[PDB]
Amino acid sequence: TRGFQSMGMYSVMIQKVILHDVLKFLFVYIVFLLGFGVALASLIEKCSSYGSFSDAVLELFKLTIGLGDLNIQQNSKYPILFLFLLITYVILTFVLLLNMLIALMG
Amino acid sequence: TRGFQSMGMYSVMIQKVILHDVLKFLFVYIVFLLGFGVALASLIEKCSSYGSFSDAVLELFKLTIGLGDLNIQQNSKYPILFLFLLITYVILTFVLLLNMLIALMG
Repeated sequence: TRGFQSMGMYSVMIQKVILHDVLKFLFVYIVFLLGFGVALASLIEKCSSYGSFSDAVLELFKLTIGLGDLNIQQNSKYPILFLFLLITYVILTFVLLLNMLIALMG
Repeated sequence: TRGFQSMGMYSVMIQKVILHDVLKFLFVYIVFLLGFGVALASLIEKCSSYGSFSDAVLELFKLTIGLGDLNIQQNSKYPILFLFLLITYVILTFVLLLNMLIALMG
């Protein structure tokens, strides 16, 4: 699609946005993902849903893209603290960081 | 990340947006959240889902971030009024207020 005129300007924007904004945003966002993934997988009392570190980050990525669930009834010792960490993560990335990325991409 | 050049301008934007826009938006949005939380938890006839004030605001925050459900079949006395309040809340915050915040953050 570099042959036409109204398509090369759409095929170079992928390269510009990937090399400038999305990589920088992921280099920031991986820190929040790892921190809240360990912080949620630590306090789960063993037998549920937030099993290990290779599952809590999947649940958090679904929560960031807008899938999944946000159920309070988990097998934790402090469900108020668990809900507070989940609300802090959703406020930090679903509202602040992703829309700041959208403004920078604009 | 203040050491580099293309990262300090990404680490100061979090401070600017948090101190200018997100705090102001939450100071407005908490009023709508409290008002519709009491207005929905008041008219639920006791035995469901909209149990108390500490659960209706959880359901409304899930409805604002785009999770949850919007089922009409609730244990209310006026389901038309309940659905009208829910549609008014979704129109007020999911379409108007959050996208106005996005424009101001841009």
